[PDB]
Amino acid sequence: TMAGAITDQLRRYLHGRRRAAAHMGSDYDGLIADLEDFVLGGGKRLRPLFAYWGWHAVASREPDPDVLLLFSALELLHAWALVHDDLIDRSATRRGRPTAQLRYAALHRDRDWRGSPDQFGMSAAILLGDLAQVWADDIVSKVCQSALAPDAQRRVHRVWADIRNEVLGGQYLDIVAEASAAESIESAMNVATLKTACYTVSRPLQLGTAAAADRSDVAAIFEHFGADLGVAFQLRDDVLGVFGDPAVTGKPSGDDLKSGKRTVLVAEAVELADRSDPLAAKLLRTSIGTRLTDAQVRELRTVIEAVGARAAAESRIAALTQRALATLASAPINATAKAGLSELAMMAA
Amino acid sequence: TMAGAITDQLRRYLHGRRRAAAHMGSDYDGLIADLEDFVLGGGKRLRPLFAYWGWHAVASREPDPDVLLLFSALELLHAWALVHDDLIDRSATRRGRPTAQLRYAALHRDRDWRGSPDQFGMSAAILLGDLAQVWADDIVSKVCQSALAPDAQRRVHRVWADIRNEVLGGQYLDIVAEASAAESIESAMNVATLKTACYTVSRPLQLGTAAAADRSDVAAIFEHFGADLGVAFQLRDDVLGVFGDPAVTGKPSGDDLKSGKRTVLVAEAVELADRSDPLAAKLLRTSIGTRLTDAQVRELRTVIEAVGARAAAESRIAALTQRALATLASAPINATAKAGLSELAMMAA
Ligand SMILES: [Mg+2]
Repeated sequence: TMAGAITDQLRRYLHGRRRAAAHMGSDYDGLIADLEDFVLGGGKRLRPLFAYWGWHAVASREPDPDVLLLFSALELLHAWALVHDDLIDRSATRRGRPTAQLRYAALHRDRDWRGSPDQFGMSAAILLGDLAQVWADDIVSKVCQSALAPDAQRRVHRVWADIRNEVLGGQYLDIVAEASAAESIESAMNVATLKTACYTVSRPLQLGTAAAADRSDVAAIFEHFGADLGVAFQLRDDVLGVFGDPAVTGKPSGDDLKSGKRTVLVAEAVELADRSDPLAAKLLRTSIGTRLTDAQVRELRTVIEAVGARAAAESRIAALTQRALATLASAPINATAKAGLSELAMMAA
Repeated sequence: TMAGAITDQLRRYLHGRRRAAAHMGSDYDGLIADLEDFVLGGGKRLRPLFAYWGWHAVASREPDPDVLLLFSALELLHAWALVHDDLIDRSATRRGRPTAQLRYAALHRDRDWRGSPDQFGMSAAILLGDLAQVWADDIVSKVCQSALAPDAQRRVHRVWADIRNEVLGGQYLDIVAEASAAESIESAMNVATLKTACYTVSRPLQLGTAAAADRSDVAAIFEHFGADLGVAFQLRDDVLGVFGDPAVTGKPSGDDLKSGKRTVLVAEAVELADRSDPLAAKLLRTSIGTRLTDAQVRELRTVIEAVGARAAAESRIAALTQRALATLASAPINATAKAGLSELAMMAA
């Protein structure tokens, strides 16, 4: 499959960088090995696949192996995003396994090392995320020099600068929204647009289009396609974060309410409750982002259901997915890319 | 001066990126403004100046303004290193001014925001350092495509990949050495070579040489030059970190011992004490990295001086600086670069 060919390019790149850095000792080599296990650990490779279909949409032939490596840089970049995300969220586990700060703090305590184990774990986690960022970037620099004409080089860099600027802005806007208790739907839609629409769908699509051809028409359509599908992805995640199966999602029931996320679903519930039951709106406003018992959480989830927020989210997802498919159907791109992107928009739900 | 022209290129670059990111709101704009304030806050511009003399050594003409912007990328990269360093060290101030995590925790309290102000400060500081890194790299990508021939592009990327790989390895090796109580002079020499020799002198020099010409002979000589002068810089800092006047250094008296650093000075003191005062060696071994009173610190400083570690460090600094100037005198480079590098090696030492 295409995800495996993209992943194999990344495995060979990481293996080469690791070997070339072996003179720095076995401790740094162990950190690189940790990065290999996290990045290559397995997944759908959603963002590199969006880059492929963006290339397929405006290209005739298949990309060179080095261009597949360019698409894989989005996977290495995502490791940077997730590792620093786990520090910002103070998450203990990811996919059932301990986060980086916990793995290195436990290593500190197993070795009977001195100083604070938790300080070492956070410091090592910062550096682990930093390494993924500089190496994901080094891929783009290396592939641009070796496999791309200078015009494709300039188009690729401008997408690469935007996607890293937008995911950093999205991260900061999110912690500001949670700290300031931003209630509005517009605030949550802004974060979802930067974090999910731009970072996961639109900009990956434009990376493959930029590497293939000078098609500003298609890049603008993919931005409109990603703005609808990306928000649909976020709302699905928000619904699952409140009402989903914990054994499936990996997070407890009502986790978003537990953690105090400022989702569109939450913002929509406060707005609907303002019109239907002001006392339910006051319950939501004073409970979100606080330490909630299991009973308080079940009550908040039911109130979100009672005022129609979940039903409103489901129709949002249906409408956005339908328009995104309509934008895809009438796009001046190869029909084979229209099939794979409708496939991917469904395989990724 | 040359530092001002380099700084002006960075200020104009940062102003452009800030304006182009204005659509992301006033909160993210305040983070970028804080980045401008920190990077442009003032300094020697030591690392961009090393890059200039590396260019001057093998070039005929002066660099174009865009190449000065390439040299300024080292200053933006240094903000990434310092911001994340302040998090790794849990430092509260830097040169008398609060660190990033403290500035953003104060913003959180000023706004009466929700959650932990210190957790917000650490998260914002992580993102701030991440932003400096991606924008420092966006400079290198932008200048390479627009102002450099493809061969110079490839030489510049190789140095850019090495300097960020080596400062990350030096950071991890340092926290591992402190946590594992690495006593050897070799371990401290390895960290000082990566953190100071490579990162501050050698690689910046090679960045300017790479941007100017294909001179493998000069790049290898600057590596030998930086390996001596860079360690001499660190040994001077280590002596000042233990014996320096707080009015001159700006740091407390005996700060390195208070902070528990694994310096060559401390490593050499343990080795010298093993020969002359074995019980003083045990006092050093069991006190470095612990909570020390002001009397314990004064006691350790006197022991370090008594066993001759301070005098050994002074002769190391003298020998390394003398050999570095001898390597500079016999280098196949322009004599004007030989003068500026001897002057630059003096203004810093
Ligand atoms: Mg680049």
